[PDB]
Amino acid sequence: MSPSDFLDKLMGRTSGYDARIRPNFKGPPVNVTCNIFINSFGSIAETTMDYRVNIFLRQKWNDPRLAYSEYPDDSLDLDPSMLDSIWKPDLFFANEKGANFHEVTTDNKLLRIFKNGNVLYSIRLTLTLSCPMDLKNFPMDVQTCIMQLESFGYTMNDLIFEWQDEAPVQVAEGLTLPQFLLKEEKDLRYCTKHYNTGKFTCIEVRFHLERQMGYYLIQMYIPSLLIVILSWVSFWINMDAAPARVALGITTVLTMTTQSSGSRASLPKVSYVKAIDIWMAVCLLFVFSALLEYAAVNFVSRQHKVFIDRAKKIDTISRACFPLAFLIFNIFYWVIYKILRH
Amino acid sequence: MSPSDFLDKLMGRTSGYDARIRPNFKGPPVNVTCNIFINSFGSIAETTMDYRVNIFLRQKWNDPRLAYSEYPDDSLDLDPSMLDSIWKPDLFFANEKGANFHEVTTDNKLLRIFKNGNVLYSIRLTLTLSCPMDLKNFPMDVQTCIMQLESFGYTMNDLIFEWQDEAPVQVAEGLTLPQFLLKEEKDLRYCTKHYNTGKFTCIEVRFHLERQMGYYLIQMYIPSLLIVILSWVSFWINMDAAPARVALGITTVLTMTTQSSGSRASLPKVSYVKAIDIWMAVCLLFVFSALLEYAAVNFVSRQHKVFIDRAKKIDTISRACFPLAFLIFNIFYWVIYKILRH
Amino acid sequence: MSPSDFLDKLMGRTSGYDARIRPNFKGPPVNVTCNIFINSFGSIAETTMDYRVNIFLRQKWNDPRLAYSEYPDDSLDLDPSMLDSIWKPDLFFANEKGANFHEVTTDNKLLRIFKNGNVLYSIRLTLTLSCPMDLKNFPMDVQTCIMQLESFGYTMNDLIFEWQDEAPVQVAEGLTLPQFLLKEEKDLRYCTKHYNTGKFTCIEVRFHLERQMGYYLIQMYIPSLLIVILSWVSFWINMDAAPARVALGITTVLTMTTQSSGSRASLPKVSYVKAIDIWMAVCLLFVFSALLEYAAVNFVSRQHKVFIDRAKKIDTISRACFPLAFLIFNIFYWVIYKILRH
Amino acid sequence: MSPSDFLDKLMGRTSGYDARIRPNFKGPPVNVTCNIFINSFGSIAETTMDYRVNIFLRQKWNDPRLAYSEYPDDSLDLDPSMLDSIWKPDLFFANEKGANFHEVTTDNKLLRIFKNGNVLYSIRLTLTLSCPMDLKNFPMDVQTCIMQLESFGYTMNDLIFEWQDEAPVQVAEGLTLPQFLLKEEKDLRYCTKHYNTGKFTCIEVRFHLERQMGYYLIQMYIPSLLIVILSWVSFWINMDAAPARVALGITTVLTMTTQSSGSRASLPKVSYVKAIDIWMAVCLLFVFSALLEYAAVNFVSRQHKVFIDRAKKIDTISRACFPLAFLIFNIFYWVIYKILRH
Amino acid sequence: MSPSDFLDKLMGRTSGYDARIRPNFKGPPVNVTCNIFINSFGSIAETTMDYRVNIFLRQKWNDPRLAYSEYPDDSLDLDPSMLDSIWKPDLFFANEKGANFHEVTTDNKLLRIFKNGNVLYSIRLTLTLSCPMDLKNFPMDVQTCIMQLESFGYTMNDLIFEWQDEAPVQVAEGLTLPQFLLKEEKDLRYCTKHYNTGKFTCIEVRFHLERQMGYYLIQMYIPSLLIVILSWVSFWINMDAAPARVALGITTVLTMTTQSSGSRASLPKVSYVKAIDIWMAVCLLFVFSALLEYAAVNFVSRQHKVFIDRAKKIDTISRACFPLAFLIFNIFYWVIYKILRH
Ligand SMILES: *[C@@H]1O[C@H](CO)[C@@H](O[C@@H]2O[C@H](CO)[C@@H](O)[C@H](O)[C@H]2NC(C)=O)[C@H](O)[C@H]1NC(C)=O
Ligand SMILES: *[C@@H]1O[C@H](CO)[C@@H](O[C@@H]2O[C@H](CO)[C@@H](O)[C@H](O)[C@H]2NC(C)=O)[C@H](O)[C@H]1NC(C)=O
Ligand SMILES: *[C@@H]1O[C@H](CO)[C@@H](O[C@@H]2O[C@H](CO)[C@@H](O)[C@H](O)[C@H]2NC(C)=O)[C@H](O)[C@H]1NC(C)=O
Ligand SMILES: *[C@@H]1O[C@H](CO)[C@@H](O[C@@H]2O[C@H](CO)[C@@H](O)[C@H](O)[C@H]2NC(C)=O)[C@H](O)[C@H]1NC(C)=O
Ligand SMILES: *[C@@H]1O[C@H](CO)[C@@H](O[C@@H]2O[C@H](CO)[C@@H](O)[C@H](O)[C@H]2NC(C)=O)[C@H](O)[C@H]1NC(C)=O
Repeated sequence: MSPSDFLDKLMGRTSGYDARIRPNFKGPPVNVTCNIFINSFGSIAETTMDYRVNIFLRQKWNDPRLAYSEYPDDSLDLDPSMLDSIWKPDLFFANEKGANFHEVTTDNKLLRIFKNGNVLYSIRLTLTLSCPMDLKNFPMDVQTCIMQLESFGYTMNDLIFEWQDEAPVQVAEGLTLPQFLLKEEKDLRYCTKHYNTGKFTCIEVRFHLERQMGYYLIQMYIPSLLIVILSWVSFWINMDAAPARVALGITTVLTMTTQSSGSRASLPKVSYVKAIDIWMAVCLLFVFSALLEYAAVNFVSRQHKVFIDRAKKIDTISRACFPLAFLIFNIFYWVIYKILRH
Repeated sequence: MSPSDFLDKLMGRTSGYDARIRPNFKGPPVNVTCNIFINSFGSIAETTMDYRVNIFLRQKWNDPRLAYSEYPDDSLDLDPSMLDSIWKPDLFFANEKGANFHEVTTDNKLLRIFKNGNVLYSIRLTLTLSCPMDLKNFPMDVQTCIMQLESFGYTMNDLIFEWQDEAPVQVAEGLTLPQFLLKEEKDLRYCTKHYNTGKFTCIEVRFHLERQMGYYLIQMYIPSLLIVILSWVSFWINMDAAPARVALGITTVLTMTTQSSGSRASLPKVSYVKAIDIWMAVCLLFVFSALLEYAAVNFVSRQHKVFIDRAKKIDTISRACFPLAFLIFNIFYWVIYKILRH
Repeated sequence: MSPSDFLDKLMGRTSGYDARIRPNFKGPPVNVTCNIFINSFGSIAETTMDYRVNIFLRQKWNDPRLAYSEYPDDSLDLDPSMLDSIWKPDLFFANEKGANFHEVTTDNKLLRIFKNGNVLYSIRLTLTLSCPMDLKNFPMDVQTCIMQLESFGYTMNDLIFEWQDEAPVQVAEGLTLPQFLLKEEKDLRYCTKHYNTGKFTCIEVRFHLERQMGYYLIQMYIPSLLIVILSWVSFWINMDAAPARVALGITTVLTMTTQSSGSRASLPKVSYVKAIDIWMAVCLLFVFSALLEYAAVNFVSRQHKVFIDRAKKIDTISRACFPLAFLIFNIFYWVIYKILRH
Repeated sequence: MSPSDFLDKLMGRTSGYDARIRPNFKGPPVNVTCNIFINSFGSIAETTMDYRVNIFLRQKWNDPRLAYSEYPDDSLDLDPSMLDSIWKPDLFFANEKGANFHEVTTDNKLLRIFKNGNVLYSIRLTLTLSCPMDLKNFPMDVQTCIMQLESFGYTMNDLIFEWQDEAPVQVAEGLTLPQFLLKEEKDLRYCTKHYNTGKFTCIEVRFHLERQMGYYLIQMYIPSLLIVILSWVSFWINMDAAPARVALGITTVLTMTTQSSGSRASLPKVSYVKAIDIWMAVCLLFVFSALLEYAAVNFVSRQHKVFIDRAKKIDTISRACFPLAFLIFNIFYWVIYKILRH
Repeated sequence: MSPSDFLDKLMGRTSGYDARIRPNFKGPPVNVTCNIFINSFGSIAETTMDYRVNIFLRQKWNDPRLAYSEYPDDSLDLDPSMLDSIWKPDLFFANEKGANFHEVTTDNKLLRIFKNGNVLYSIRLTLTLSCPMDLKNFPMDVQTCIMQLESFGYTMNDLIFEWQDEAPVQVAEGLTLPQFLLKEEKDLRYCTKHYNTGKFTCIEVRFHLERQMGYYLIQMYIPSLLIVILSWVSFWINMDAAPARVALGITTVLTMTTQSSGSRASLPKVSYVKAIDIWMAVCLLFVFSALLEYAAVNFVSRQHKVFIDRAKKIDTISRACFPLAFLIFNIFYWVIYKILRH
């Protein structure tokens, strides 16, 4: 029979289908099974506390008013232009700050109706999602980015969100992030929002992202190491060259302070100490201790023979003491920041 | 009976309900009780003088034309698609610069009608709200962010906004800010706008936000302290090393000026002195006084035995005078900036 | 009688009211009296040559087709949803770069109809308005920001804009700007645009904004003063310390050039000299003259007893000559930049 | 007669006017004469290779189906709300990246119909237009910004764009640019786009903009001149002050490299040499040659009486050789960059 | 016959044409041949991992329901306003982050219907397309930017995308990029997306872009070369000038670290080594080795005649050893980074 007649004889003014009424209006709640395909992932900015994701959101639910038997097709596709005429769940994202559809040539939507009344509804979304980040252990950190799918208008007695049993979250093949490694396992949990209006259904998925240390080794750790070794260079210069030793120590301290200021250039104004802050503070303490050691040597050496050999002994002990103490600090630091993360 | 028939028999062309007419057209003003749930809070930029909030705004008002008795449900939910056909208050925000709804899969709207005609209307909004900030006491400050809910078109004789008696402002559990601590108590007050057009209803809520000092201690106060101690290092270097002492004092002064310039990098161009400005100015005065002290020593020492011991005495007094005077300044500063804030 | 029937019996298909026809189609031009309430003012960026304002624009005009006598209300309010069905003037802003309405919960619009046919139409607008800025006298400047209200489609023989006799421009109470002081008096004038299409009505209001000098004193003038005094420190250091004097002069000159470059960091690329440019150039000339004075002293002192006392005399005269000449420059500068602005 | 009846009796369902059909469907092509009024000009960013313009675009074309004789008005205005019902040319801009209309209180549109069927259609547009810039001769350059008006859907046999004979491009009085001077003469030419779909009409106007050199003299040329003179200061300092001469040369070279890096801070990553790049490279070569000259003097002077006078002779020749060679370079540079631009 | 009657007699309610049904509903899949004309190309940002393109997308497909024989025109154009009434493929871009149409005066759309039912549909799009970039070999790199055209709602059994046999991708004449050279050959391939919903058609085109090395030679390589030669200057300065040699080495090392930090200022936080990172690291190693060589000379020279000539021999060997080793590194570097790219 004519495919144009089936579209408005299954549903519409002739059949009496109402898009403002639930599939089971007075009875059990409608169960919507959701799954997501992550087309792209990235744009994780720590300053704005959010990340941008592109997903295909798939909702499956049973509508007994859309069941058909006379058509010989088991499952049939639709056009998106009639999606304003069917009932759809009022899903929304609790943590999103800005989102939009895609209309790039047509509406990026998919509708399938099965013979028993099963409805599959796939849509393409671009979400900017707020992520509360614990910026302690900041270079060696694992962040947890959440996604909450919630019903804005329907109480738990009317509508219930569930995750699909097989393949709840699937990721595009070859999807890589420039700054993180997205773990294979994704954690599903049942969030549930209680307000003064009622009890609303909610499903939460959280992703675990590990930051890579290559950029922070190249940018922050290795130049700070070179600044500390540059401070160690001062212990091999002779005693009586006051402008050389003082200028070296001053420039070392000022560059260390500039690097400590610039290490938090792309970070929010958090008020707890981080791993990179502790590293910068200890390196600044080391270069300041080197300059104070030279000040002690120069004060001792002008106290006039015993002063000369004592001030030479200070440099001799310092030459083997500063790299040894910094090596002990490096060993302890890298051990305790490679053990607490598990 | 049929749920499709009740929707257009309670209201519409058959009943005669008009969405352009108040619930009590010629009589007492309609009383709208409002409450808000803060889903997210943040993006407080001092430069653009605003902050971004995401809220659920709930309006409750009595519409006697929407009262029903024949339906056996005490309170019944709706679909958002019919919200263009009912009368809603013309609420707007007096201090917002930009705002939008959320349409992320459907309209993020909620409508409930009770048996007596009570209407509950919940909506999701993202507001960018201008906040006049008193940037005096700038690191140790408590800011007050206001939110005004006003009727644009209806005079006080037609429409009146009120706050809900229980739970006017409720905040999402676990909502934290990276730079502030939002106080538990929120202050409600009755703003009322008088124009040449008439007297319009208004309700104001103000939030108190305390800035945390951890970031400003790490970024501005501790490096300035290290620069001042670096200037104090000069008093232990010998007299005749003119390039060492002069280069140390010059680099100290230039770094202090650079830090004073950079402390206002993320601030609007206000024209009053702040706490961080006074701290930077006093630290700059201290390092300039250290360099002027060395200039005095070098001028005294070249005046040729009494000059040598007098110029050594200047350094000897300075070694115990500069940290003592800076300690007195620090004690007085931290006391007077921890007492005026209450 | 029924309020629903009056809305479509005063105007619409039954009455014959046409929204595409002027109130006096073949006769005198319609006179629209406009007034504005400035809700917020700010975001004045010199780089993008514009400023952002939020206004309530009120238009009053007489429509004899909307006159009523049978209704006992003298002046009656409307709903904004019918504003597409009445005739409204085609006002637009000639200098705006981007503007939008506000739809934050409903349309932020107001319509009132009086008994004689007077129509009051209030709307909420956010305007980004281009301001041609004369950046001469740049810190001590008074800027004039204009706002032109023009008819795009109606010639002067059809439509005429006028300012309201009482209260043309009123400003929100407590509205303050972080960088300017908006004067109480606002200047109204009759702009009139002549094109090849015709003569279009126009009304112009201009605002006078005075820049405050506190931020520019803290940021640019006082640090430059400290750099100049830092250059004066060189005249009290002894002659034979060549690295100290040369390093002080070099660092002073380089910091002065860096500050002169950074003083125009938030300004458009104008090609005339400003007050801050002249101040920076004279301070750079002073520090360069100090370094050239030391070069003269060092060249004179190595010419070998008369050379030694002549080179000491150069420093002795310089010690009282550089601050005196800079004081004369400061007195002349501040006088001539506090007299021409009136 | 009634003005409401003429609007739908001249055109519409009663007359049979179709807005999807050309004025001469099977015959000669419709000739559209276009002209533009530039309300504002600016926002020329070299990095994003575009500029923002605000124009009034006026199209005139003859529609014989809109001719009237019974109405006694020679030329009559319309309302913009009926512009969806008449036929309009499908003009578009070939080089625009983003554009929008203006709806600031109403649609910023104008329609006039003459007695013979002439249609004048004026609209307000804000265009972001891509400009291919030849950044050779970068401070002393004349840029050519083009604007192409093209028909997207109609072939040359259907629709032809032409420029108006009198006043094709007119500019607002008092329109000035902060960084350029727009020439009075504007060049019109007949672009014509050939694709695999067909031959489409096109009209091109190009504007000539001259960059002003005041900002680049203040920012880049004069500070580089001061750095070169600062390098020349080294030749008057004595021979044996190695830290003074070396520190002066090092700081001069580093500041010159920093200025050369910062001169391209607001420019795209072009891969040809510019005038400012050649100036920066020659100034860097001069300061590097000064430091290499001091290295030669210090190497010659330690070769031990003839060495001392030879190394003094090198400084003596250098004192008159470096400013003379730089003056020859400046004369040649400014001549060849003030002659090739014509 | 009348052109208005043919438009709604070929298709519409009279003919029975349905826009929600495929041209061959139960039969072979519809074959859509696509081609693109690149109007503009650019805005390639490595940080946001995307590039902006402006294209004309042309789709050709056979619709037997749109075939006509009575009209004497072989191929006839349409108006875009009826494109909502015909069936169009649901093309979308799999890698786009944001896209929009152009409505700059009308809809930038083109429709042509042939006699046999062939439909040509041309549209103008502005796409922001994500490009996974391999930032190894970063200055001497060839990037591959992909474009995937996919059907969102139609399975491979319903709709198939194909590339046009002649001219699949054509580029505007004179289109140049400021930072790349787009190769003449474009690679077409058959992507095909498999999801849990079904098998969707896909066509991929990839572009090869070569980065030009002129900007990176001017900005990063030549100044680093000058810093390395500036470090080589130290070997010609005398032994006993400790502040000169130490200050030169310190300033050289600090400028090298600043340049190494600034070379990744406009790059994403990748965690692998690049060519510019290796160049910066080797140059930093060279300047650090020069300073360590001076430290070795100064330590050897103060060990007291044999020490003096040994420390002079270290400088003598270093003077010919540092440029020779850097020349060997430069030769090896430029060879291995001009051979692996093929
Ligand atoms: C949605 O899912 C819930 C939970 O699986 C269903 O509720 C159950 O329904 C069965 C069938 O009658 C009952 O035997 C159980 O007692 C119900 N459990 C609860 C906790 O209510 C519900 O029926 C489903 N709704 C639909 C429309 O299928
Ligand atoms: C809205 O609230 C106001 C204030 O509570 C109500 O006004 C009062 O109404 C009662 C009931 O008749 C009167 O006895 C009082 O004198 C009124 N007070 C004032 C100040 O007007 C008003 O009736 C309420 N409106 C509705 C529709 O309930
Ligand atoms: C709009 O204002 C103008 C100017 O005030 C009015 O024009 C005058 O109208 C009076 C009344 O007939 C005449 O006596 C004057 O000669 C007119 N002056 C001019 C310069 O035209 C005009 O009538 C007003 N329009 C309306 C509709 O009130
Ligand atoms: C649009 O302009 C073209 C060119 O001026 C017109 O084409 C000419 O029309 C005249 C009038 O019949 C002929 O004598 C010429 O031979 C035509 N020249 C060409 C090159 O075609 C055209 O008629 C105009 N169209 C309209 C509707 O006025
Ligand atoms: C779309 O293209 C496919 C592949 O070219 C066509 O499929 C072929 O159709 C011919 C014609 O009957 C058959 O002989 C082949 O066996 C088909 N091959 C396959 C792999 O299916 C298809 O017919 C085309 N569709 C339309 C509407 O023209």
